[PDB]
Amino acid sequence: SIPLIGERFPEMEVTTDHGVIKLPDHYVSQGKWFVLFSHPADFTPVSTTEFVSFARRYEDFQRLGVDLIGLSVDSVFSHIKWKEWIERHIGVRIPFPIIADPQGTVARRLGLLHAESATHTVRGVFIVDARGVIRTMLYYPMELGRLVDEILRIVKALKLGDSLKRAVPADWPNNEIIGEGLIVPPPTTEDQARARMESGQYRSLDWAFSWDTPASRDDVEEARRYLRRAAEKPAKLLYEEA
Amino acid sequence: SIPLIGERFPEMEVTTDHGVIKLPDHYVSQGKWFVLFSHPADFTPVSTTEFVSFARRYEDFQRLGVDLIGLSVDSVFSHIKWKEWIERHIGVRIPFPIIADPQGTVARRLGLLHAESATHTVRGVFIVDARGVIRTMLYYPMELGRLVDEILRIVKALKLGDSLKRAVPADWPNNEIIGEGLIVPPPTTEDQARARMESGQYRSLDWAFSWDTPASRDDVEEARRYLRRAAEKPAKLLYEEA
Amino acid sequence: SIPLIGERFPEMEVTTDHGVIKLPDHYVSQGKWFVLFSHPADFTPVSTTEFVSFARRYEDFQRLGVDLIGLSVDSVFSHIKWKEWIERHIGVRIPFPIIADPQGTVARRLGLLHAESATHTVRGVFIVDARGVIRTMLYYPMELGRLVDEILRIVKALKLGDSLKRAVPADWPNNEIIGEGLIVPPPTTEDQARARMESGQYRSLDWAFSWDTPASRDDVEEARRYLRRAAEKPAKLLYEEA
Amino acid sequence: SIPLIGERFPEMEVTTDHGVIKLPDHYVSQGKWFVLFSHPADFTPVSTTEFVSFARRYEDFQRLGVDLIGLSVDSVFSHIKWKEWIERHIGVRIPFPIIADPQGTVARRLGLLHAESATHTVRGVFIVDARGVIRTMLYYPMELGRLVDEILRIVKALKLGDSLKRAVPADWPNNEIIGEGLIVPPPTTEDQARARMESGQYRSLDWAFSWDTPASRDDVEEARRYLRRAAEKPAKLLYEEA
Amino acid sequence: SIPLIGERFPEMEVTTDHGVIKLPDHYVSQGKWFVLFSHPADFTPVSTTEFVSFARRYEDFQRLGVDLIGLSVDSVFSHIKWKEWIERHIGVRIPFPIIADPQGTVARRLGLLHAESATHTVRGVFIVDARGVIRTMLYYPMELGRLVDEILRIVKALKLGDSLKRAVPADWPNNEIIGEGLIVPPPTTEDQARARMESGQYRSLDWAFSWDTPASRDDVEEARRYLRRAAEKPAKLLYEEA
Amino acid sequence: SIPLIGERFPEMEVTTDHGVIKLPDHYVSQGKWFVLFSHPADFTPVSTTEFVSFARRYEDFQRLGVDLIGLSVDSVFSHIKWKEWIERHIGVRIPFPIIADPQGTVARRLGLLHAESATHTVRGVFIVDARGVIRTMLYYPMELGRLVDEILRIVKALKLGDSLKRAVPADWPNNEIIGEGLIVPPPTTEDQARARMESGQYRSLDWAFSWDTPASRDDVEEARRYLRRAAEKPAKLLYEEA
Amino acid sequence: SIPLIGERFPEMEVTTDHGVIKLPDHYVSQGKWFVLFSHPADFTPVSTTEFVSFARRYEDFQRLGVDLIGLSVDSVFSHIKWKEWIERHIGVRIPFPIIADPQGTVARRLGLLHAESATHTVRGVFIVDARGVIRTMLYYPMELGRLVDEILRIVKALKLGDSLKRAVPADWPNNEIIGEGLIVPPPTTEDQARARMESGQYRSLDWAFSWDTPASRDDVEEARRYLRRAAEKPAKLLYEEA
Amino acid sequence: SIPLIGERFPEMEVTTDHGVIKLPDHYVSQGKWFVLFSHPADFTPVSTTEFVSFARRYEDFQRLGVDLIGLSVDSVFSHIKWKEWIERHIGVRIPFPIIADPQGTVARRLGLLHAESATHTVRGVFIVDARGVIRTMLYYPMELGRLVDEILRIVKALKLGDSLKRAVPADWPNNEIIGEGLIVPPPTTEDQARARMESGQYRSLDWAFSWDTPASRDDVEEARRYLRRAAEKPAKLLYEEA
Repeated sequence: SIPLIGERFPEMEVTTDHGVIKLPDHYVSQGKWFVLFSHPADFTPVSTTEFVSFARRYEDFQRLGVDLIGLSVDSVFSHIKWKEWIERHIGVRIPFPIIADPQGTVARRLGLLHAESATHTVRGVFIVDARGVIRTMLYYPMELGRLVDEILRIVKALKLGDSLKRAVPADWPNNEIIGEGLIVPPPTTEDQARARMESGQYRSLDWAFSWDTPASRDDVEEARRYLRRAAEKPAKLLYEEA
Repeated sequence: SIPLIGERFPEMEVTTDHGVIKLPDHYVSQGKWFVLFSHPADFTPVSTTEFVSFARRYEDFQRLGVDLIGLSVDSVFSHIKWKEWIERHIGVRIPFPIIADPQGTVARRLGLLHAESATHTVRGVFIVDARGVIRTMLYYPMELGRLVDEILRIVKALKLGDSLKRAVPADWPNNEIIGEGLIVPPPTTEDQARARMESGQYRSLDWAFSWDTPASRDDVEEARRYLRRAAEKPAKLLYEEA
Repeated sequence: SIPLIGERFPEMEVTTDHGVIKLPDHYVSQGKWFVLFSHPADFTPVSTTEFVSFARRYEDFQRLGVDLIGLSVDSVFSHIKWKEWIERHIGVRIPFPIIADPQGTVARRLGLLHAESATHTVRGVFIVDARGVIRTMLYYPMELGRLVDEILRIVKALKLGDSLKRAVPADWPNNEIIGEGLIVPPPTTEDQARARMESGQYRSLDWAFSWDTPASRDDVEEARRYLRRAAEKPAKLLYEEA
Repeated sequence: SIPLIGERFPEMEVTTDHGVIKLPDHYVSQGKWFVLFSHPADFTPVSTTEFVSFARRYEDFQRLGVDLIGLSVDSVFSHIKWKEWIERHIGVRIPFPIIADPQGTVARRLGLLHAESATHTVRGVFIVDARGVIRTMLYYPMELGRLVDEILRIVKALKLGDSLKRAVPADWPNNEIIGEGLIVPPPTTEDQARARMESGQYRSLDWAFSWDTPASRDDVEEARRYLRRAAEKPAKLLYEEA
Repeated sequence: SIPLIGERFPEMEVTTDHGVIKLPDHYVSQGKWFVLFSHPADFTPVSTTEFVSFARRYEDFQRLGVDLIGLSVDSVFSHIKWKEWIERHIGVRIPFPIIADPQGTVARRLGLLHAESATHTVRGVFIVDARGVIRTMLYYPMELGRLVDEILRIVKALKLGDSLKRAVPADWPNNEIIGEGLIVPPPTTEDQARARMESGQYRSLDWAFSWDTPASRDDVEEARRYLRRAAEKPAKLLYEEA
Repeated sequence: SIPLIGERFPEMEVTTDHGVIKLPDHYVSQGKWFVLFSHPADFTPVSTTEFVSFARRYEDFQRLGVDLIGLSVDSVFSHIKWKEWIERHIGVRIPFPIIADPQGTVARRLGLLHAESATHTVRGVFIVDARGVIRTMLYYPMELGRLVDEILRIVKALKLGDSLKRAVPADWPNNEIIGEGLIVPPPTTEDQARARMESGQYRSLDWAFSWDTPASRDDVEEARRYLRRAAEKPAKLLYEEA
Repeated sequence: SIPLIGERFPEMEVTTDHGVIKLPDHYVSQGKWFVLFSHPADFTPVSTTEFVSFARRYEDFQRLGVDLIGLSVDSVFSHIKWKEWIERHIGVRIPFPIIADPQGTVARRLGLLHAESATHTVRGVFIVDARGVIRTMLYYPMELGRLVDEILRIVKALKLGDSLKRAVPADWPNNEIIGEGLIVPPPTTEDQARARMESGQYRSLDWAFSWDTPASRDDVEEARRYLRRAAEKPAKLLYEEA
Repeated sequence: SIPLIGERFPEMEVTTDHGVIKLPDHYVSQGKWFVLFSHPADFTPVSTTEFVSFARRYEDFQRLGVDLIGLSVDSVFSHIKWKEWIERHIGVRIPFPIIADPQGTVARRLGLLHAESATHTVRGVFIVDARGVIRTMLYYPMELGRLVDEILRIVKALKLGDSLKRAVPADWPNNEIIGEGLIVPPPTTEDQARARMESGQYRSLDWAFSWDTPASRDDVEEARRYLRRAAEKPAKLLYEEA
C-alpha cells in the first residue's frame, strides 16, 4: 500500500490553506505535474528556507507545467500564520497550498513518519506526472534541507525522456561519458541486439549502449541553468534586506 | 519491515564480487559511512553511466570517510564481466563492491522492487552513518540517472550538522537567506524561546530562526566544488577518448 | 502446485532473449515437444559445456520435432553477452532461447531451488510433449553436467511408445532380455490374461511379459546412434580450435 | 518436505524382503552410497527389464561402493514371488532388497506418486552419498525404462568431483570441448578472477572456464566402459534361454 | 466416515481383476446382494484357505442371489498371479473379483486398517442387500480365518426375516426356546400390547415375545445344511490331491 | 476413538447389575478374557433368546477363562426385572452382568449406534484377551440373533493360535485343505523363504503355506463340539417347559 | 436453548408408550394445557408413588383442561412393563403417556440432567398453557416426591389470572391479607397511580396494592379442595389391598 | 454454569439491606440451610403478599434451622423503604435480608431472567442445605404467588430423608400408598435385590418398593400442620386490621 515509483498517486481528499482538493485528480484534470513535499513543522527554520527556495523557483515550475503542494501535520491556521510571517519578514509570498494533516492520515498513507520523529513527517518529495503516476521519491531528514534545483532537473530530464523516448544518463546534461547525450533503451532480444549493431543509426560503445543528441540547445541549457543557480554563491542574501 | 530514516540499517549477510560481508557491521567496524545504491541490471546503459560517475568521485567519497556498495539482482559472475568491460571499453576501474541478489532477497528487505519492473530494482540510495543509521534515502526510476554530486553534498552537510550541532538550510552552501550559514535548532519551550530572544549571541530573524557560520572555508569550498562539478560541461567526453 | 509426470506443464508467460512466450502453448500450437532445462548461472563453466552440448545436438532435436528452451535467474542482458561469448570463443551459436528469471518466479513455480544454492537453480530437465504434458523430469546438481544423448533417447523412445502403443524396456534399444523389442502393456484382468496366453500373437515370457519388434530399423539405429556418440572419444576437442 | 539435492535423505524405517532397516543410516554406517529406485508394480514387464538391468550391473555398483534398494507399493510376499520368478524364468538372481510400501507411506514422503497413476509410483531414482545427502534425482514414466549405465556414470563422476575438488562437464568423459578434463570451480571475486588469469596453472578459455586432466586412466576407461555397454547391441539376448 | 448397519454402502469406483465398477450400484442394478470381504495380503496362507472356502460356497451364494467381491492392498497383477496359483496348486478356481487398493483408499473409507497392521487390512466382512444397504459387519484378525457358513446363514436369515416381516432368534434355526420359530416384532404401545395379549393369533411367552413358524421346510433345511457343513470333518482334504 | 482389533479396550468405568467396575482392568487384573456384547433393549424377544443362548453356554466360556458382560441403554432396574423374568418364565438363570448405559456414553465410545436405531445399540460383540486387547468384533443388526457357538470357536482358536504360535485356517477345525491343521506364519524375507523350503519340518504347498497338526485331539473335538451344537436340531424346546 | 417461563415450549417430536407426537402442537391443537413431568427411572419407588398420585388426580386435571405426559430415559418397553406392574399390584391404571428418551435427547434439550445423577433426569415439571407457552417450572430431587395438589393449584390459579386479568397472591385462595382476593396489576405510570387512588373502584392498601373478589364460589372451593386433599391423612392406604 | 440440584451454590459476594455477605459460606459457617427467593420488584402487590407470608412463617423456618434471603434488581434504598412500608401498613416486620442486584449480576448468574420480563427477575426459589448444596429449585411467574407452606414441607421432608437415610413419597406425609411411610432406597444389584426380598425387615410391594415409619409422630404432625395451614380459610384477614 506504501507508494512506489510507477504506481498512480494514492487517491485521497485533503484540506489545504486554499481549500479541499482530491489528489491526484485536481492536477491530472489540468494536465499538470505536481511535486508534493512534506516538512516536519510550520515555524521551523530549515522548513522556512525550503518554502522560500520553492517560492523563488515557482516561475521555473510553472514553465515545466508543474504545480507545488506542501504537507505537514499542522493546522490550516498555523499554515496561514506561517505564510503571513514569511511574506512579512523575508518578503516572499508562498503562492502554493500546504496540506493540513493534524491526525497524520496523509502522513501515514504516504509513509512520511520515520524513526527521527514520532509526530512530524520527514522531508519527503513525490514527483507526480500529469497521468497521476509517481515518477521519483526523495526522503530528506529533519537536520538537512533539500536542493530544490535537483527537483527541477528531475522533472525536466523526465519530460525530455518521455517526449524523445530516451533514458537520461548520470549527471545529465553534464554526463562524463556522453555529455548532453540521451540514451536509447537497450535491445532485450538477440534479433534487436543484431539490428542495433548493424544499423549505424546511433553512436554506440556496445549493443547495449547507444545514444544520440535529440534534445534542443534550449532544453539542454535550461537544465544546466538549474545546476548553475545551485552552484552560484548568492548575489545578495535575503537576511540583509530583512 | 520497511527501512526508515533514523533506524539502524537492517542486519544482513550479503554476497558481493569482493566476498561475503555483514551490513552494516562491515562499515561500522571501520568507523566508515556507506552509500548503498541499487540499479536494475548489469550492462544496462544508464547504470553504466552511474557506476562511472561514482568511480570518478570515489576519492571524494573516501576523503569524507564514505565507502560505496552497489546492488542488483545479477550474479557475482555478471558483476565481474560488467566491471571488466567498463575498465576495458571506458578506461574506468570500478573499485567498490556490488551486492549480488539473484532471488531479490536484499531487494525485498529494502523495498527496492517498485511498480516499473517486477524483476529489477529501482535506482535506490541509502546514506548510512558510521553508527549504521539510515540518514537519507533517494528513489530514482529506470529512465533517469542520479546526480551523484548531490549525494556528496548530502554526506558533507550531514557530517557538518553532526560535528557543529547545526541543521542545514535549503541549497547549502548557497542558501538565498543565510548563504553558507548553518541553523541553530529552534527553542521547543517558552524558557528556551525567551532565553534565545534575549542572549543576542546568534544572528536571528525570530526565536525560531537563528543561525551562524561555524563551517570552515575548506568545508564550504568542498561543498561548492561538488555543485560546480554538477553544473560544468565536462572538459572532454569519455566516449571520444576510446 | 509442484509439477509431476502426467500433468500439463504449468501455464505461465516467461521472458526470454527471443521475447515473451506463453508456456506450454507457444510449442503446443506449433505441434512441438519442448525440453525446458535450467542451469545455475550464465558464464559458469559446466553450464557452457551443456549449452554447447545442446547446440551441437540441435539438428537431432529438430528431427524429433523437439524445441529447446533454457532457464537461469540471469537477466536477458546476461543471456545475450553469454551466448555472444560462446559463439565468438568456442565457435558455436546457441540458437534456442533462454528464460530470464531474476526474482526466481519460474524457478519457485517448477521447484528448481534445491539445497546446494538458495539463489541458483539445479540443472533441471522438463521433457514436455506436443499436447503440453510433462513426460519425464531429471535433476542434476551444480557439480555435474548432463548426458544430453539420454535426453534424445528418452524423446525418441517415448515418441515410439506413443506411435506403436508400446512400453520401452530398460536400456532400449540394447535391452539384455529382448534387445530392440518393445513391450505390450500387460493385461489388467483375468479375461485379458487368458486371451493374451491362448493367442500366440506375441513372444511371451509370461501373461504379463509380451513383446514384438515393430520399431523401424531407422528408429532403432537413430536411438543407438545417440548412445554411440555418448560412448565415443571425440576426434578433436573444440578447445584446440580456439 | 519433498526431498531436494543437497538435503539429507529423509529419516525413515522401511520394510524390505531382507528385513526392517533405517534409511539413510543403514548405508551411512557402512560408508556406502545407495541408489533408491522405485517401479510401479511387481510382475510389470518394463519393471522386470529394469531389475535384470540393475542385477547385471550389481558388481559395477559394488566396486564404486554403491548399494541398491528398490521400492513399490507391493507386499514383501509379491517381492519374494517376483524375484523367484525372474531367477527361475530369466536365469538372473536379484541380489538387492525391495522396500514394500503397501499404504504408500514411503511413496508420499518421497513424492513418488505423479499423475500417470493414483496408486503406482513413478520410476524415481535417488542417488545418495556415504554422508546420506541426495546428490541427483531422476523421474522416468511408466512407459519408459531407465538407462542404468547413466546412473553408474553419475556416481563415478560425483566421486571423482568430490575427491579431486572439480566440476564435471557435459557428457564426461567424452566432452566435445575438453574431453575427459575436469573443470576447476570458477572464481567468485575480482581478486580470485585476476589471480586465476595470472597463475597459468590451468588451461583456460576465460577466468571463469579453467580445467585440467587429473582423473587416472582407470577412472576414465571405467566411465567409458558404462557408456560403451549402453551403446552396443548385447552379444546374446536372455529371452532365448526361457 | 466409518460405515454403519442401516446405511447405504459408501458410493465408490474400485479397480478389480475383472475391471472398474461402481459400488454398490454394480450389484444393485443386477438385483444382487453382495459380500465384500477383505484379507491382509495375496499369497498369505489363511487368506488362501478363505478364498478356497468362499469358492467352494459360490454356488450357495449365487442361489441366494449374493455375489462375492474381495479386497486387499495388492495390485491387480498380484491378484491374477495368486488366483492362478490357487487354481494350479489346489485345483479350485476363484470365480469372483478382488479389489486392488494399493494406497488404502477403499480400506480407509471402509475403516479396514486396525492396529494389528499399519499396511494390511483386517478380515472385514460387509453384507449388503439388493437396495445397497449394509445389513451386518464382521471383523476377524490376521491369525484367525472366517467361518464362511455363518455368512450364508446371516444372508438366508435376513432374506427370510425381510419377506416374512419377522425377527430371527439366536442360533436360528436351532433356537433352544422356539427352534425354527421366527419372532413377531414386539408391541411399542399400550394398545398394541393389549391387542397382542387378546388376539390368540400367536404362541407367546409374553406381550413382548410372540412367534410362529412361517419358514418353509426347504428354507430351514437349507440353513441346517450350512451349519451341518460347518460342524462335519471334510470327507477328503485338498492338500492330499497336491 | 472407535475401537480397533489389536488396540487395548477403551479405559472406562461402567455400572452393571453387579456394581461399578473399570474396563478392561476388572478382567485383566483377574487374568480373564471377556466377551462384551450389546443388545438393543431389555424385554425385546431376540435379545431374550440371545441372553438364554449365552447362559446355556456359560460353563463353556468359564472353561476357556472367558467372562461375559452385556450392554444396553436400559437401567440397572430394567436389567434386574428382565433377568428375574427370564428366570421365572424360561427357567434359565442369567449369571453374567449387564452394563446400564442410559445416556449412551458407553454406546457412543464403542461405536454401537448404527443407522437402524438412533436410541438403541446394534448387536455388537467385542472379544478381549487377558492383556485387555480387542481380538475380534462382530456387528449383527436388530432383526438377526447371533450364532453364539461361533464366538466360542473364535476364542478357542485365538487361544490355540496364541499358545502354539500358529494361524487358524478358514472353518477350523473342518478346513477343506488341511482339516484341523494349524498354519505356520509365512516367511517375510528371502532368507526365511529359502530356509523354510530347505527344512522339511512341515507339510508345505509353497514357501508361504506350511502347516502341522499341533492341537491336542481334545482341543479339536471341543472346537467341533461347538459347531455340532449349532447344527443340531434341539431335542426339546424350552417354550414347552414354560 | 434452556427453557424459560414466557417462552414457547421447544418444538420436538417425541415417542411415548401411546405413539409419536409433536410437542407442544399435539396439545395446542386440542386447546389443552399439558404438565410434562420427568422421573429418574421406571420401577423406582418415589417415581411409582408420583405416578399413582397423578393418576388419582387425572380427572381433576381433565376438568381443568390439562393433560399429563411423563418423561424418563427408559425404553417404551420398560414403560409398558412398569404401567402393567402398577395396575396389577396397586390397582391404579396410569391413563397418560410417558416419553421414552433412551439417549437423553429430550432430557438435554429441557436441561433435566442435574448433578445428583449423570444418567437419570431430575423430577422436573413444565406447566404449559393452551398456546404452548411455559408458565411455571419445578425441579424436585431424586429423594423427594412432588406434592401434586400444588400443580393443580398452579394451573387453576393461572387460568383464573388469565381469564379475570388479575394476579394471584401468595397462598391463594387462603392468602393471610386478602384471602380469596385476586390482585389488580399495579399502575406503571404517574397518571395510572393517581387515577387508581381516585376511582374508589377497588379495595386498596396503596396505589400499588388493589384487589377484588371476581373468582366464583365454585373456582375457590375447587382450589380449597386441592389443598384440603393435600392436608388430610388418607383413611385407607393403598398398600393394605395389594 | 447455570445452577443444578446436587451442585454447590455458586460462590458470590452479594449486597443486602443488612450488609455484604458471601454465599453460600455465610450460611454454611452457621451450619444453617437457606431459602434464597427472588421477586420481580419492590412495592409490587404479589411480592408484598409473598414477603408477608415468609415473615409470618419465619419462626417455622428458624425451627428447621433455615435462614431466609430475598433478591430483586432494586437498590438497598428501595428494600428499606419497602420493608418499612410493609411493617407500618400491614404490621408485619420483615426480619430477613433482601439482596440488591441493580445490574442483574446475581440474577444472570442464577438464571432468574426469563422471557416474561427483560428487566425483572421471576419468582425463583433455591433451597440450599448446611453443606451449601442446592436440594430443590422452583420457578413461579410474575402473575402467581408461591405456596410458602410447600417450601417448609420440602425442607422438613429433605432433613428427615437425610438423617433417616430414606426417600420421601409423593404428598408425604399423606401418600395414598404408605401414608407417612418413608421409602428405603431401592437395590441397585442382583445380590441387593434378592437379599432385600429375603430379609423380611421391611414392608414391601416388590424388591424395588420397601418402606417403614421411622419418622417421629412430632415430625409427621409438624409436616401435616404446614399443609393444614395452607388449606385453612384465614381466621382474620390482615387488610381488616391495616
